[PDB]
Parts: sequence; C-alpha cells; structure tokens
Amino acid sequence: MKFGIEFVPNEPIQKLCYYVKLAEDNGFEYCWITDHYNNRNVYMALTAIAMNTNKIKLGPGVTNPYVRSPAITASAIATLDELSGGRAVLGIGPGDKATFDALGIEWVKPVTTLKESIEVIRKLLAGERVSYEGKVVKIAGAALAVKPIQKAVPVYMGAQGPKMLETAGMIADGVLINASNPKDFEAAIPLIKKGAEAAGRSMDEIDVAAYACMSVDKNADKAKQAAVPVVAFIAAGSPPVVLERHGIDMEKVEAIRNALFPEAFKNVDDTMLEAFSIYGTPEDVVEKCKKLAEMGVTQIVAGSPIGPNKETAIKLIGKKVIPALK
Amino acid sequence: MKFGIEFVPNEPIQKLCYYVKLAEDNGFEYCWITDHYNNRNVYMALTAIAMNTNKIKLGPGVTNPYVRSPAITASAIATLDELSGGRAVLGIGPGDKATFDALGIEWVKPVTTLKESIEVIRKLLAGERVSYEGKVVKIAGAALAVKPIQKAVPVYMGAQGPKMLETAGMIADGVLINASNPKDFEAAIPLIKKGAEAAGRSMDEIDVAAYACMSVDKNADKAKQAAVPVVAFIAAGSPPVVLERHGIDMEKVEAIRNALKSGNFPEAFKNVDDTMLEAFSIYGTPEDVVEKCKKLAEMGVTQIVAGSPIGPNKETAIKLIGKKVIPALKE
Ligand SMILES: C[C@H](OP(=O)(O)OC[C@@H](O)[C@@H](O)[C@@H](O)Cn1c2nc(=O)[nH]c(=O)c-2cc2ccc(O)cc21)C(=O)N[C@@H](CCC(=O)N[C@@H](CCC(=O)O)C(=O)O)C(=O)O
Ligand SMILES: C[C@H](OP(=O)(O)OC[C@@H](O)[C@@H](O)[C@@H](O)Cn1c2nc(=O)[nH]c(=O)c-2cc2ccc(O)cc21)C(=O)N[C@@H](CCC(=O)N[C@@H](CCC(=O)O)C(=O)O)C(=O)O
Repeated sequence: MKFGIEFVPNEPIQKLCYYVKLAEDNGFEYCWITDHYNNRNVYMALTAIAMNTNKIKLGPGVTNPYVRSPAITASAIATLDELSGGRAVLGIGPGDKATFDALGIEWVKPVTTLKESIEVIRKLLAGERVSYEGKVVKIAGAALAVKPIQKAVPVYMGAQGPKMLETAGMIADGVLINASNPKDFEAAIPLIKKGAEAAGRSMDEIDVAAYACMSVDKNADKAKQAAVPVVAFIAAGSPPVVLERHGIDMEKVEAIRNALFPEAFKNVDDTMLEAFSIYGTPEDVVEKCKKLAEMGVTQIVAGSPIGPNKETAIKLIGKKVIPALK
Repeated sequence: MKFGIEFVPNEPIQKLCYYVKLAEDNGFEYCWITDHYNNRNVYMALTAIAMNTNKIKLGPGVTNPYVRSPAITASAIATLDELSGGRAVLGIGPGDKATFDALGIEWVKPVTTLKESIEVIRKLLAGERVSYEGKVVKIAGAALAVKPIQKAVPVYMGAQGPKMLETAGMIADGVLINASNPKDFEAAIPLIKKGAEAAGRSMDEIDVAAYACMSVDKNADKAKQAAVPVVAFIAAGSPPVVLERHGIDMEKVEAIRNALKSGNFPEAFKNVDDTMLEAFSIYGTPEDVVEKCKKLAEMGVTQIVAGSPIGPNKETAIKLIGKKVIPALKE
C-alpha cells in the first residue's frame, strides 16, 4: 500500500515544509496540496516543499481547469517536475460551484472541460505544438519551452460522481476519491473499470486513491475523538445515497448540519466514524487499510486530522502503520 | 562508470547550486565540494546544494581530521544526510602541511589520525556512545543526538601515497585518487587490493574514483587548450615518483613551478606540453573522452570525477557530458 499526505497551505509555508519532510522521512510517497484562491498559492508552496524534500512525489491535490488556463497549469507542473528531479504529480478536478460563483466564473460542462483540459495538458507536457478545438477547451498553436523530466507526468483525477469515475477510468493515471470506507469503493471502482475497459486499459494503469480522513493515536479513544469534527463536517456535506449506503440517522445529520458547534460534534456517533474515517490504534488502522486494499485501493491519503497531533501521528504512522502494510 | 563532478566553493553559492542541479539533470551521481578555510564553508555550500537537488550524492571532497573536531565532522555529515534524505558521502583526507602551518596546526601522524578519526566518525554516526583511547584521537563519553538516514554513510578516503592507499583498502568505502591516466591506476589499485585482502574485503566493496582533470568540447583542440592551466598546477604539485612515471621534462616543470609561485599564470601555461596534458587530464571530443574513460575502467576505476575545468565552458561541458559521454559509459 502506498501512503499519501495532504495539506491545506493555510499556515506559513515553512511549517508545511516541515510536515512534508517529516512525512518523507516516515515513508510517505505522495504529497497533495489543496488549491484554493484564498490560501497560500499551491505552486509556490510546492516549490518550497520541493526544496526541502528529495524523494516524495508532490503536486496539487487538486487544481482545476478554471482558476488558471490549462496552459498555465501545464507549465507549472513542468516547472515543479524540473525542480524536484522528476517527482511531480498533477491532481486535477472540476472545482466547485461556490468558488466560481464568488469569482465570477462559469461552471461550464464540468466532465467535458476536465477531460479536454487533461488531454491538452498531457500534450503540452510532451513538448508538442497543440492545436485542439474541443467543445470547451480551444488551443491554437501553443507550445511550452519548459520541459518536465518525466516522459509522462502522472495525472490523478478527483472523482465523486458517476461520469467522472468513468471518465477517470478512460484517461486518468490515478483517481482521488474523497472516501474512507470499503463500501464507497465497492461501488465506485466498477464505474472506473467500465471507463477503463471501454478505453482499452487494464486497471493496472490506475492508482485508485482513498483521500481519507485519518486519525491514529496510541490511545484508541483519544484517536476516535480527534476524528469527530471532520466526520461531523462530512456527514453534513454528503448526498443521501452515501447516507443510505452506510446507514446514517438523517436525524443526527439534520442535528449536525443545523448545529454547525459542540452540538454538531455531540451528535456524531459510531456508524458515522465507521463510515467517514480510518481511526483507531495503529493496529485498528492497519486493519481498516488492509480492507480498503482488498477492495482495489492502492493509495491511502492520510488526510486531516492525521491524528490528535499531526506531528505525533505522522511519526506514529511511519513507525507502526506504513511498515506493516508493505 | 559512475560520474562525479567536483567544485571549489569560490563563487556565490547560488551559482554552484545551479551547476550541481544541472549535473544532476545530466546524470551525474556524485557531487564533491572542496573544504578549505579560505573559501565558502563546505557544509553551508552542501546545505544549499541539498536543497536545490533531489538524488545526486553529495559531500565534502575532501575534509580532514584537523580543521574541525571529528565529532563536528560526524554531526555535519549526519545533518547533511538528514536534509538530503539519505544522500551524503564523507570524503576525507589528511589535509596538507601548508594549510596547517598557516593555521598553526600540528600535522600529527596523518595515517593513524585518519584511521582513528574515520573509526570514531562511524561509531558516532552509528549512534553509539563513544569512548575511544586511540594513539591520537581520544574521546570520552561522546554521543550524537543527530542521526543519519543511511545506516552507514559511505567514507571515501583521499589517497595518493602507498600507505594511504593500503589503508583505504582496509577501511574505506571508496578512494579518491587525484589522477587522470591509466598508469596511475595500474600502480595504485594493487596497493589498495593488498589492504583489502589483509582486511578480508572484496574490491566490490570499494569505489575506486579517479579525481580527474576533465575537459570536453565538441572541438578537441579547444578542449585541450582549456585543460592547460589546471594541468600546469597538477604537474607542479606532483611528487617526484609521479613525474618520472609519466616522463615529464623536469626542467619544464621547474619553469611552471617558478611562474605559479610568482603568480605568472601566462608563463606557467607556456610551459605545459602535450606529455603533461596526456598524463594529467582527460581531454578532447566526447568520443575521445569516452575512449579514455574506458581505458580507465580497464585499470579498475569505477567512478570518474569530471574535475576542473570540466570544459572550456562549464555549463556547456556539463550538458555535453550528459548527452554524449555518460550514456555511452553506462553499464
Ligand atoms: C462536477 C461534479 O464532479 P464530482 O466528481 O461529483 O465532484 C467534484 C469534486 O471532486 C471537486 O469538487 C474537486 O475538485 C474537489 N477537490 C478540490 N477542488 C478544488 O478545486 N481544490 C481543491 O484543492 C480540491 C481538493 C480536493 C481534494 C481531493 C478530492 O478528493 C477533490 C478535491 C459533477 O457534477 N460530476 C458529475 C458530472 C455531471 C455533469 O457535470 N454533467 C454536465 C457536464 C457533462 C459533460 O458535458 O461532459 C452535463 O450534463 O452536461 C458526474 O460525475 O456524473
Ligand atoms: C599524508 C600524505 O598523504 P597523501 O596520500 O600523499 O595526501 C594527498 C591527498 O590525498 C591529501 O593531501 C588530500 O587531503 C588533499 N585533498 C584535499 N584536502 C583538503 O583538506 N581539502 C580538500 O578539499 C582537498 C581536496 C581533495 C580532493 C581530492 C583528493 O583526491 C585530495 C584532496 C602522505 O605523505 N602519505 C604518505 C606517507 C604516509 C605517512 O604520513 N606516514 C607517516 C605517518 C605514520 C602514521 O601516521 O601513523 C609515517 O609513517 O611516519 C603515504 O601515503 O605513504
């Protein structure tokens, strides 16, 4: 099993550089930084991370076709790959309606715009002159001067909806799914497989990644309790099909959505902690990851909280979780 | 053949970080930075270099037991290995009398000092609490809190003389020999092998490195011209044994010795001839240099250090070596 780590660049980048180097020392293989206009800029954070790291893969987790021209994205990814000596990965997704409303941006065909941005980004990274008259994305004679070091920078798609999961199976080198429980993947992987069989691809070409809420501590209950605030936020934002897949009292969920705080947090129960987070001792967490692996998951991203204390939990994971899971 | 690159940190450290990143891009595997009190500090240079690189191995080429405590050398190396994610190498040598006469440092038994220093550095790096009552190095209760990432950081000895070569066979993970010609390695690798056999070691455990003067250019004569000033210095400093081995006109040498002594660089270079260029440098076209490196591999060289001048232009030369030399010699 491969492990990733994710951070919002909402603290001074030096602190983030410490966490990621700590993650590299502890055998994490992927570093994913969120991209939102209100936080520190993702590529500037990835530059500093690159300079403080040596082996860990890194890149946006995830950017999108809208807040920058896909041409700019491609050139940013190439710069990162150059600087890091061939370690870049491109996490890319459609974004969200709240953002583009705020920014005055049209949320044009999410699935198509993404598919086509990705095809255009792959070609520019290959050093091709690109003339591409898509439905949404339209390029005329663009070329990069900057080159990546890798022949093909991996592209990981964020996908929650059915079409995106299938579109990912057809084009993506990997898929980031905001899920933490094996049932979420029993459903979504066939949807990716459908796309992958369609396009002639084996599932060996596709890193299915669990972008999970993790919370590991030496004390099971200290760990469980660190999970609670993120779990309460998940339950709120989940669509009913997920609510029905794991069997969640929409009663609590109206009480959590409403309370949102300590009232929101009080209504979080054990079926929700089962459903939206890998929590427990290292031995509990090692077991939950084993199960996700049987379901086709090849990367687990230890998202927030990483534990009650991120620093302590990164180290605990390095000592007692990563080596037990190959 | 693995390739290394050498650099004196005598320009702003950002310029050096560019050259090393460029060498990494171009497939060089080792970066060796000299350690002399008059230039930029070797470990501050290596720190910056580590932050601008990702996979090239890096270290001092070479430090010595005298200008810092060996315990300070150990923790500096551990700090480098931590920062770089496990890429450090410790190049270490006895230093030189001229420096320690300048600095008021007694050049005590260079071979026993070096062996004892290397042994203490390794025990320190292995995390041991160290009490060591050597003939020169005496340590009581010392222990590092800083830990390397590599279980064993490699130790490369710089070695020109036969007792230093023998010692390297017994204790070193690699040997940096300042020489560019197969005749030097014919003479030296038997000496290394004797120490290895005495210590019970295979020669697969030992990276024999030619710390060479290299000058490559699409134009062989331009390459040759660029190597002269460095060759002038190597001929001048060569011990007497080395110059007869290669048949250097010893009168052309003294003329080079006086000119550099006075700082008369143009007079020094006027006295360098083809015999010293073939003796003390690897020069010419990429095809020429590839052939010369194969003749070095034949004597038992497993790393070539593309030392100064690298080429007429360092930046151009690093790229040409990357494109036309390293791939040809890559097992
Ligand atoms: C757009 C939406 O896609 P979704 O897969 O359900 O959810 C998208 C999320 O993944 C998206 O919000 C991500 O960008 C969020 N995301 C982040 N978004 C950000 O931009 N920044 C972040 O840092 C970020 C982090 C993050 C981390 C992990 C991750 O797991 C995702 C991340 C959707 O509606 N998908 C539908 C497509 C429906 C649709 O849009 N149809 C249109 C277009 C179809 C076409 O024309 O091709 C139509 O009917 O015409 C589906 O899958 O069926
Ligand atoms: C001490 C001297 O050793 P040497 O092997 O000739 O030293 C030449 C170089 O290796 C040495 O000067 C290096 O430190 C110089 N050097 C630099 N030295 C620096 O300190 N900084 C540098 O950056 C540097 C760069 C460098 C790069 C490559 C390189 O290959 C050498 C480098 C010597 O005379 N050795 C003889 C005699 C050994 C000896 O001293 N025996 C004594 C001592 C006995 C005892 O100590 O126990 C005796 O028998 O009485 C021998 O090897 O046989």
